[PDB]
Amino acid sequence: VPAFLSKLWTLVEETHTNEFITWSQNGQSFLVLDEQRFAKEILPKYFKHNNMASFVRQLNMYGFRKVVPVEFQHPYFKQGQDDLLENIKRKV
Amino acid sequence: VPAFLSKLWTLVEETHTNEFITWSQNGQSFLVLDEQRFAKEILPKYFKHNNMASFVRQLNMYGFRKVVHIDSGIRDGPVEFQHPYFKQGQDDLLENIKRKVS
Amino acid sequence: HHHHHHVPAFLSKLWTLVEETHTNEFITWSQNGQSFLVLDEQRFAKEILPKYFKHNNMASFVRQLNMYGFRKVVDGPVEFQHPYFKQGQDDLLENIKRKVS
DNA sequence: TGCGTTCTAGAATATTCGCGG
DNA sequence: ACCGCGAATATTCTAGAACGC
Ligand code: NA
Ligand code: NA
Ligand code: NA
Repeated sequence: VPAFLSKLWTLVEETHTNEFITWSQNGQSFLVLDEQRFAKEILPKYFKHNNMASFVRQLNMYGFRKVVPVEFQHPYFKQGQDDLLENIKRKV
Repeated sequence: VPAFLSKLWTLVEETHTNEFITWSQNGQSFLVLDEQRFAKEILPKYFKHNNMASFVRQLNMYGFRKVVHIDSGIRDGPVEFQHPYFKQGQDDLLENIKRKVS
Repeated sequence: HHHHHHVPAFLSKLWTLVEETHTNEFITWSQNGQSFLVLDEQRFAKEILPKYFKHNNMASFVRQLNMYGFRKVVDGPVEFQHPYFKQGQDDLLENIKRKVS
């Protein structure tokens, strides 16, 4: 599993980040509750940038889609099912 | 068991090196906690060099893989390596680790 | 503060690192201007690299050097050379090419 | 024939920028 | 500003290759 996916799983799963990024209620998507604080305070703790656009570029590269707080989903990104991450293949 | 693996086992297992190189908390991988001091103060006591890169090349020659460190963005952090046959309390598995041949 | 806008960031930053005097404690031209020296690989990687790049790994700095065609000149300084990386000849930087595998 | 050290390269992922809309 | 996406470069991790023993 590439670093982006395992870090993203950790971010969403960990409760100590839940003020800015968390599973949706049913566990099928994740929410960014405060984009600006997420990008300025959380992104540089796990990635080499503080740029929401570079996070979103990676979401696109891994096939995530925005859901109509911002919400993203991937069929193989589900609460309690980290074994499924191996199914997610980055775009070339 | 070639010298690299027995020396690596002793390095990880020994408590007195644990500031530099230690089992991870699950015992399925090992950590190098201070890469610079490990390379300059530990490596040349066990090997003919003081270069982390030459240690790392050997780790990969023996089939070890680097573990992603989750909380690494932006006092250097740990580096973690794992091998299915390098496990705390299971030194009987070391004989199964065969170096790649060039 | 690097400033060679016409070449990739790595070469512009490398030129500034070598040329600027306040970094000469870490990285500087060799005496004849034909190569550059990293004087203390440990201090350079920990104190200088993350001020200019998104990492503090000598190996990733060296990967870039080789990718742009630099060769190591074979404890102490490490020395790297490129025919087109030369003191007083910044017009040659744009002849340095990034290798493609 | 195999192991150790060094230097360089392959390939994948990661970050940024810019384009058209 | 967004949004999807191509492209250039950066960074990481592993491997190739030369050479000594
Ligand atoms: Na969370
Ligand atoms: Na130890
Ligand atoms: Na300098």
